[PDB]
Amino acid sequence: MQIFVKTLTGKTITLEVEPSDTIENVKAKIQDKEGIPPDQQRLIFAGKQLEDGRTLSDYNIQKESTLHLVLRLRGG
Repeated sequence: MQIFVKTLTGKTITLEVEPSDTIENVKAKIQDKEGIPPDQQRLIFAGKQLEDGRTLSDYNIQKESTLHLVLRLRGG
């Protein structure tokens, strides 16, 4: 299925995912397409900060859902 990832600059990227994908898997796809490492990515959906180990289905992320990507430097 297809989901969208929107950045704070307005840029929108389309990803192919499945409900069993983890949030880390989604970050890995963003790394594939954009070169940004998962540990610099914060993903947000439904007003929740998405946890790397949980799945898209855990967050009720569906076809054509839009996630928000916020870049951040790691703690430390």
